[PDB]
Amino acid sequence: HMMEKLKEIEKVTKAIKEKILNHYGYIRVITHHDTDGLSSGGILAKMLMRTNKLFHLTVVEHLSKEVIEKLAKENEVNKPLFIFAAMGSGQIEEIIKHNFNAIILDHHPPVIKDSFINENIIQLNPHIFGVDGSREITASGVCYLVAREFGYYDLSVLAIVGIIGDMQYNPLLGLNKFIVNEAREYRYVKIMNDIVYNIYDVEIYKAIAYCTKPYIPDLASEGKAFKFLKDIGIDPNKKQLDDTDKKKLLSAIIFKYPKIENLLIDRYLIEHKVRDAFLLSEMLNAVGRNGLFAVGIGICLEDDECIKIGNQILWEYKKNLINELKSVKLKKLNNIYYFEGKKGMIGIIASILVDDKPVIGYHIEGDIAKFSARGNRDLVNRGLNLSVAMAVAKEFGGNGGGHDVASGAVVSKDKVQEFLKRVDEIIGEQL
Amino acid sequence: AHMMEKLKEIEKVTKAIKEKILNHYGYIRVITHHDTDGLSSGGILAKMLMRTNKLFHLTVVEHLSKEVIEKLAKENEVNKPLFIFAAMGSGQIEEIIKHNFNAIILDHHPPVIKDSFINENIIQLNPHIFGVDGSREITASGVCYLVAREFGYYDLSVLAIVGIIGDMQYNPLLGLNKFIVNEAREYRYVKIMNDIVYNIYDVEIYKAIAYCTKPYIPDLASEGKAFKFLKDIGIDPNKKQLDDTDKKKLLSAIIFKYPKIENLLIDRYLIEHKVRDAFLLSEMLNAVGRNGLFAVGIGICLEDDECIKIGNQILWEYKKNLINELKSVKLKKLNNIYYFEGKKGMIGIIASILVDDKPVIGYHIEGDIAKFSARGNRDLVNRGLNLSVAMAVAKEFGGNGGGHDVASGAVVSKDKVQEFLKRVDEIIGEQLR
Ligand SMILES: Nc1ncnc2c1ncn2-c1cc(O)c(COP(=O)(O)Oc2cc(-n3cnc4c(N)ncnc43)oc2CO)o1
Repeated sequence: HMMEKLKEIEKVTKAIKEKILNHYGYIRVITHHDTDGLSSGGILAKMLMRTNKLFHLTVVEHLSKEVIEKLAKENEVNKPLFIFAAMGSGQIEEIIKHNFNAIILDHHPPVIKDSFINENIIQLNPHIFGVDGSREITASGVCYLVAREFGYYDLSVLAIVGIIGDMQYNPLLGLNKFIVNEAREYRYVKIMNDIVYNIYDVEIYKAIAYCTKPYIPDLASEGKAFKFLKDIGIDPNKKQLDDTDKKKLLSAIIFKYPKIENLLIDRYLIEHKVRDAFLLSEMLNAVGRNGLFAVGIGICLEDDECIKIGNQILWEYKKNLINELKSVKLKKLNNIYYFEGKKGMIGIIASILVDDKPVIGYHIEGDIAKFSARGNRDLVNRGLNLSVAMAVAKEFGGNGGGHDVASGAVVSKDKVQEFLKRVDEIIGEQL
Repeated sequence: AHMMEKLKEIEKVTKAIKEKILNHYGYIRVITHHDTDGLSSGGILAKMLMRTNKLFHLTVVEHLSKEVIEKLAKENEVNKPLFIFAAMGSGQIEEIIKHNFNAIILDHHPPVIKDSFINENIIQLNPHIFGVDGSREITASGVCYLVAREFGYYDLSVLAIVGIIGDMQYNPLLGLNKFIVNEAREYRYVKIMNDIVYNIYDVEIYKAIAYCTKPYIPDLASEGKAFKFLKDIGIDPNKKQLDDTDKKKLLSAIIFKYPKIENLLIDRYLIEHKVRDAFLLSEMLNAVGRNGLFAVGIGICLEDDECIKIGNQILWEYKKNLINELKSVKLKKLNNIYYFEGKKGMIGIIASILVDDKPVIGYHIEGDIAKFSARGNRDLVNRGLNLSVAMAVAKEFGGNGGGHDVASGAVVSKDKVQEFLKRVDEIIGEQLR
């Protein structure tokens, strides 16, 4: 039962609370640029301000050796307390080595399965308590568990954004279910079953044209969606589908595309200026993929100009993604598919294209190839573990890891094919 | 026309600052003061930087000492950040040059070096360089806002207004301050309304009166006295806003207790912020900053609900405590002045509040020397009061003193208190006759 696990986690969250309250030097917050990472940053920014802590937040694309070494040089002068969100558990040995005063809030599989690592380091990792970081909690939800020690229940809305951004909303399980229920109880969220296209608050033909959940290639243009809606007697220019319009749209799509799934979703209407948590999730993703880290934090903190930028960037991103999806050249090996793509689109396209087999996208940035591998729950249940599969990057001079269902890696740009074959081989066995 | 031509000269520097920020991709260090204007400045810069996609590290310092600067310079070796100094830097510019900071100084204090462009790495935006009086016509929050408006962030004008109130430049409203307020009104971020001061607090009026220190009316400075006073004149003491009939009845009666009833009327500024009253937001930022709650104050500027809740709590504790301190003062009278011994922290705050008809001089004895804070008001100054001259006479007694006509300080040996004050009292007597 999760309530028992939560009593055990509360021992770590109470200790983190005290470590934060009793620290009076610099505080450094390190997060990732994904929806969940940016949401974590927002939760922590609010929590720290409310507890009278000034802080310096840095967003990194990946917690590499090199980044850890650069951060470590800040320990010489005046040693900050470091708070790592969505990272640090895999890199724990480098963090012990540099002797950071650190709090690690991470849902990726842990290397050292201890909560209290030395005198200097606390690790809150749900896997340590048998909670699945791929299905039952996100980094934002770990951050929220700390925040709720101060009674900051309002920050639950950012955890919900993280649950959505990390694809842990269907089914809603574990601590994620607890968080949502706590938000509902404190009236920070209302839940409402609805069609996906209603979240966008734009003309429906555009909602349809640019939707990637589900992605319907035949309808993935303004002209084709407009015509589609015209043909079944929906006004394509309206911004919300009513009961009747929904009935007609669902029956028409399911007829023509009987495999399609998830047209109806449980919308989360949150206490935030961006009221639809699904839209906020997409917004944060888009800004994060555009390198607009501080804007993403501003959106979490409900700044009007940051939200205006977020809307603008969101729609540019979604249009660019449809274009990318149309031109991507998917290649088959034995157990996987892969593709070269643009930085910022690799992971999302891989998630969109997964059907029967893992998909791995990559992009070249200098002399190195960066990979995003995606599976699904079905594949993991049959034994997929991309964390282990992508780890084989070490044999080719690089490194990789992440979750069973989603992992990354880097290798030398000229070892692409070698790596992918070695991963293809590993994944074959796993399954 | 004249104001627009002034802004054209300032735009040369604000445009360069804008380019310097946009083009910097390393760490950004923001350093500001802990008073209302410093916290409001921090808030402006925080929004401006996030919107332009810059992460930053904000620090609040009470005073930019040589020591603080040398500590900051040790961050400089590992990283080399862009430093943005608010409400400080102009006075310390030699040290900042010495250490070769990459820096932007946004400061309304009198400049040591009267140049906007210092070298290749330092920009100083200081109103005095353009002939604008930083003590009357713009605050640090205003200087930050002049940068912000180069990005079109007119909404941040509301925090500039807060800084104007906080640094006591609201009455009269002059120069760039006046321009900022008119710009905010034109873009509908502020509404202006003449009103009574008690209406800014949105609490029961008897409590607003009880804890008011602008002005302090000792005969009304408790819940019991305020409640009774309002009951007597037929005002519901529990209502939260006085209407026009209420204000006439209040002002009619209160003049017998406090004759200078013009001090009870203000132009209220209702701003586009969760804390809609700018006078209240200014008091809230003051109380949190006095309590060391600097990050909370930044949060209030960012409209965080829990920080605002903390702010309201801290405000009202601070106000109650301040009334208790005022009630404890043992005010002594000479011929032309009042004086008191108080506590190190609050002598100047208390002296300023107590001023009514005559200058008030407070002092505390630290070790062997007595440190004094002398305050007057505009009416006294109009009648010839000049406290810098009066307080300077401390040199005759082995100490030294000076400052402004309306606000000055002095130090003398703790054994020469009576002799110093007798002299001060006599000088003031002559200035006023
Ligand atoms: N050791 C590990 N390596 C990769 N990911 C890991 C990991 N441990 C945990 N995760 C992890 C968490 C998480 O949620 C996922 C799904 O992550 P991802 O799809 O975003 O993957 C990534 C990672 C990178 N990347 C960029 N710079 C890198 C560098 N310098 N070194 C190694 N990877 C680098 O690039 C991509 C695609 O551009 O992986």
